[PDB]
Amino acid sequence: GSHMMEILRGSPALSAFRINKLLARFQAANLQVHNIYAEYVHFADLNAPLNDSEQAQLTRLLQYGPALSSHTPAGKLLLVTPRPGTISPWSSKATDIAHNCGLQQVDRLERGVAYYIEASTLTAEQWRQVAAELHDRMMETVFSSLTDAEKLFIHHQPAPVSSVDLLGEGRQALIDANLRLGLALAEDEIDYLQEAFTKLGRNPNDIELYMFAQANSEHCRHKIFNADWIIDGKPQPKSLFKMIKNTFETTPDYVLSAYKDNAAVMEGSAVGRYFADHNTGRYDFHQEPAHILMKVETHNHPTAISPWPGAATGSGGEIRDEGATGRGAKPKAGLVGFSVSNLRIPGFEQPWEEDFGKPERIVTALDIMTEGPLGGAAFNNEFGRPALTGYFRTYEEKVNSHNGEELRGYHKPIMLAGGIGNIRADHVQKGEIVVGAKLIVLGGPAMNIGLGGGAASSMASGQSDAAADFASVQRDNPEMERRCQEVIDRCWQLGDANPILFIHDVGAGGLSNAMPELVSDGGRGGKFELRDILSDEPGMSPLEIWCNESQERYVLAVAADQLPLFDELCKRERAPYAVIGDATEEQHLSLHDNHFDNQPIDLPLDVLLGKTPKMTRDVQTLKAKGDALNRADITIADAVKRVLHLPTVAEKTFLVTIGDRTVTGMVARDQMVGPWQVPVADCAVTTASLDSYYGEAMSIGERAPVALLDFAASARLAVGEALTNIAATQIGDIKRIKLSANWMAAAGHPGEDAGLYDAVKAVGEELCPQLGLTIPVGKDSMSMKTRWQEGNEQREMTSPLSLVISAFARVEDVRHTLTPQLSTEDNALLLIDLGKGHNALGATALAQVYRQLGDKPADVRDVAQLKGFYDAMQALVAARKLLAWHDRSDGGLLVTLAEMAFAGHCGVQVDIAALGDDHLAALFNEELGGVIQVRAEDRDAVEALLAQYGLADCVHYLGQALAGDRFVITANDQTVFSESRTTLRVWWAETTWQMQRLRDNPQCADQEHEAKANDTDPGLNVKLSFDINEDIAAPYIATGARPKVAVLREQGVNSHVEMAAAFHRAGFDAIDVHMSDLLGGRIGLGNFHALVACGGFSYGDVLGAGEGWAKSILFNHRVRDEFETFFHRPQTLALGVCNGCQMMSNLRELIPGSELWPRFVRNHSDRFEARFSLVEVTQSPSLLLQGMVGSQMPIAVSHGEGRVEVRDDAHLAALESKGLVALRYVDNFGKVTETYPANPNGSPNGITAVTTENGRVTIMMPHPERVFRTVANSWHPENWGEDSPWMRIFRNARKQLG
Ligand SMILES: Nc1ncnc2c1ncn2[C@@H]1O[C@H](COP(=O)(O)OP(=O)(O)O)[C@@H](O)[C@H]1O
Ligand SMILES: NC(=O)CC[C@H](N)C(=O)O
Ligand SMILES: [Mg+2]
Ligand SMILES: [Mg+2]
Ligand SMILES: [Mg+2]
Repeated sequence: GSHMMEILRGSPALSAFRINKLLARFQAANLQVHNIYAEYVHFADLNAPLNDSEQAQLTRLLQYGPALSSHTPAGKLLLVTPRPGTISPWSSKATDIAHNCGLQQVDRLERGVAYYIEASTLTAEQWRQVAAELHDRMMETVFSSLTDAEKLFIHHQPAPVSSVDLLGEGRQALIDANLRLGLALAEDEIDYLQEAFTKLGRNPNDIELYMFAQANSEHCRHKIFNADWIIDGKPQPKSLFKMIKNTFETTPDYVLSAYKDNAAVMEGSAVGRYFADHNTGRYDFHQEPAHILMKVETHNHPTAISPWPGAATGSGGEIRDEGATGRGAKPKAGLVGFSVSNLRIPGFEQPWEEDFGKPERIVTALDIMTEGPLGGAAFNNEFGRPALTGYFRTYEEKVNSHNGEELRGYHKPIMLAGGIGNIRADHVQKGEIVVGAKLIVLGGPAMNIGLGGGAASSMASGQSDAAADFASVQRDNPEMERRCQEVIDRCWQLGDANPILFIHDVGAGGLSNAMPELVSDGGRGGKFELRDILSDEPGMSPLEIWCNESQERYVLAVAADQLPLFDELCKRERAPYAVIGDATEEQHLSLHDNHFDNQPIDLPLDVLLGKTPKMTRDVQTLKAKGDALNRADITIADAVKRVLHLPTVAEKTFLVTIGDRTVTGMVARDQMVGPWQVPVADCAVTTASLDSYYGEAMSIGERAPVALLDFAASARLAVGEALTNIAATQIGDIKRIKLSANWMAAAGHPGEDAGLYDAVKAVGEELCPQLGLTIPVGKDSMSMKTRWQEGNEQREMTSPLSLVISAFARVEDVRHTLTPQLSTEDNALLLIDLGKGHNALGATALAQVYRQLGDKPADVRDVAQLKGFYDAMQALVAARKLLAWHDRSDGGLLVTLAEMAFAGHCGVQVDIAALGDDHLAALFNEELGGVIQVRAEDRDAVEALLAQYGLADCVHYLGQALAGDRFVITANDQTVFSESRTTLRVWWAETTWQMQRLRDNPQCADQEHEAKANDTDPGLNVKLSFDINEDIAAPYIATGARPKVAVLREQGVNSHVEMAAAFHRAGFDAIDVHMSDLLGGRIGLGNFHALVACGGFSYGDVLGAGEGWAKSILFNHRVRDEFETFFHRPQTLALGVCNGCQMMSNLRELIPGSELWPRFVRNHSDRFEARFSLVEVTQSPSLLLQGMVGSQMPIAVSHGEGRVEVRDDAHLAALESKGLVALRYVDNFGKVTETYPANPNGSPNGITAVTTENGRVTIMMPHPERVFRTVANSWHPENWGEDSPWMRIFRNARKQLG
């Protein structure tokens, strides 16, 4: 009923560098702005009053963030808020916090930014340009009063169903509805619906038509992939889908599920799966097969409109598909892909770049590469999966391709998200759905988001309208999805008692696709009640309820008798759920509305799900002639410089360190390699469990520009490069490697349809069967083109046919993986040239950087040799004969060699006289293959091994890696190219420099860049004060007496399992203690002598990282007392890591000896930092760091709010003089530092761990529990065994308890 809104003023919102960025942009647009100041403002919509104690609680909940200096407001107020009718994810999370702090009076919290602008003239026109700079027009609105925020909370009554009057108007009623609702129905679909509803004798409701329209969109139905074809006048025998399935028919080996779920599954390894038992709450290893699931998809349309949520929800949706595999499974690691047009970075424009214009209503390529990666990472970080491999291509050029001179590019981008997960053997096959099964929606209360995303993603970009653009603006709440994943995990961890009978993602078409798909897959019908669906928008129509594409939702069926167990599981995780229907024997779909007393849907399923006829595509081959590369302005030296400046080639740190690479404690090989943490790893590798060296690998291959000359060569190169990227990982049989094939095309663009067919046939009927590669999963995105008016003229930007191949494989031993990090021991560099001397230059980075396409591209030259290459590499890996590997891809041999020299921080001396007279072609061709490094004494044996696989004539001794800074390429006695390695490495870094500079704190960006120019940097290096191998806990463990540790987690924590496992190894019984367990009386801290607060994103860090977790404790007097009691005991030990460190810092008042502790706030860079950082252990009372003082070693860092902040210099000095600092960032020279990224977060005096006066409580931002295994350390000394130095923390805890 009646509500009231409270306004609570917040903290200053913008740091000085962001304030200056705005002032410079106003200056640059001739807007005389003299000053700008911004404060956060909070809006609390209340359903009943707060007493003084409750109000002070709310005020305290709304104190967070860096303590920037406050100003009295002056000048003109512009308030930026979410647009009315939308609810921010901030609101969802901040409101949860208020509820878990016992403020049930809060209906909703929302936040805005109040800007105060002091300006000169400014016409009201100039005031609109000011407002335009301060907000995102796709998600936010600008208001002139704080009281205008009342508009965000308006109560709306439910809108009724609308019927479409077929009986009273005939077919015209359907034609009109088609246009009005944007159904995009073909004529034969209108005929089908006309007849269906004629036969039923009643008018269709809007909801029924909309549901049908989204289900029959290209995006949902895959008509092109199921079409018959005629090509150059000849009917073809197979659909594209069937050509793909041919690879499964040929190679079924190791596959457990293909084309039957939203993920493929393959065999894994029998290992210890580590999780907490349902009955005891104790973490234990369960020895069993951990099979491997895989999936890759895209989110291309929405990302062109709103890239952050487009990227974020692309990850989100893919992660739902993984979790919804079989009867429930567990996402493990991600991959990420982007293809965009030229960046045209201001002040850093490159010579191949020309501005060709774009639609007004899509964003730029730069804006996609700025906001998009941050959204994808935001999801992966908050959900808690590491992101370990990826690609990033730029391409935008006017080229003479298959359809003559045209603009080819990515104005509509590729935004790709994928991953692998683990699954139990008895959960791979979907279960049957019993009649009477309860049909549940797990996850977030819905809103009117993304409505018609199925149809909207089935058409070209540009030339839209405002309403369809708003409907392309997605919304992500990763913490909601983590809560759901926890429920799914509890389910599958019940084994034979998993109550999930069937589960599926909620994606395109929303419930309208997902619920009918679910009952249909079980051979049932369903009857549903509209008003049982959770809603955050009471105004929605039945059509909006049923069809919206709100995020973080799953559908599942459970037996009625398992509902009480399901409800327990949900409530413990705080995962919202609703029973919304029942499965029926009758194959009918009914949706009832208790509010309006009527029946929005009443359809037989065969009517609803029936199909118009199959498509037939009758198309013609076009083939580009292609022109020899004009080398007039090309020199080797200039080409080097340009190629290292192509983003596709250039260093990718901007995309890498924004995303967590260590969550789970199972990451063995991330993108960053070696002591200088250079992002060149060719594939990702994870361990299968926390107790095994078996694992999983991921790689990507893609080569779209090649499809501008040769469709089939492009698809063969994508598969070949996926293989050459994975090949130095210990796999064995090539049939263990499984592919996802993701096809992006502008279907209908001249030449592309035939090209697509040819390319699918090239890999599905030919190459993959001949190699023994299965493609058990895949997807397609068939409208990769953008049209707009540029002056008086029509313009179009069409993508090349763009196949992205992801490769997945069970790994036999993760320890044996090679990287590009050159050794300088005596060595030989050998090139494996799978190009057989073809040395093609067409559609290379070289061609692109001189604005050309060239003549003939690379291609798979010899299938047997490609297989022999793989098998030879597997032989060399297993026999431990390789020091290094790096494959050849974008940028050619030149770039492979350069990148190895960068990773090894060394030089090379190579001769290319054997690779042909054309040195430009030898160095810049992008033929398959790469460079191995071997010990000099092994050269002859390695060459004989290669020869056994038929490769002798492709193998060429190049030379050696050498200490120092010289990169030298000779041919006989001539120097072909010679340059400082450091100069080349800096050039190769300039793209990430400029991206980080424009996106992050430019001071940090500059510091990181400039460090790369100092060749004397020794890289990460270790000094140990103790014996890493000495298990000081062993005598305790040998008694069999295992003390408990409370492994504490809140909603949104994601780092608890590996924390449990670290303590386990040290001899503890690790107990899963959720904050709901404490609030419910199921666990009491009095039964524990040790507690650990784990990492993650509790409440999505809304209201300050760790703050909602801590304030939930403080505001419940019972739980508050419990924690105080624990910390005031004389012998108890507690550890807070990352989110747990932040939480415990906010609980100071309960912890003795903590009065000098700092706060932890937004990093100085203004960016999430996923780093492998060097720290030193400093002298303090900390009992957990005993024996380790003076040690220096690297550790996993993964945080956005890790900066120590003190009240004033007095506080810093007091802390330091008390001697409570326990860890500090050091640079690679070993000195305490504040320079970035050696110190990733800007903490004064490098501080990143503190302890209490008694030593019994220690808090730290880095993650020792992610790196307690040597194998999980991105770089480490070669002589280490199983345990890293960090294992000593947990062993210290065990010894301390006695
Ligand atoms: N979009 C991205 N997100 C995350 N990591 C990425 C991304 N693009 C590239 N990377 C990573 O950066 C490194 C270099 O990428 P790239 O040069 O494209 O690989 P390659 O040439 O071996 O195919 C790799 O470790 C790759 O996984
Ligand atoms: N991994 C973590 O615990 C991170 C803590 C918090 N979400 C941050 O980013 O600062
Ligand atoms: Mg590369
Ligand atoms: Mg590579
Ligand atoms: Mg690549």
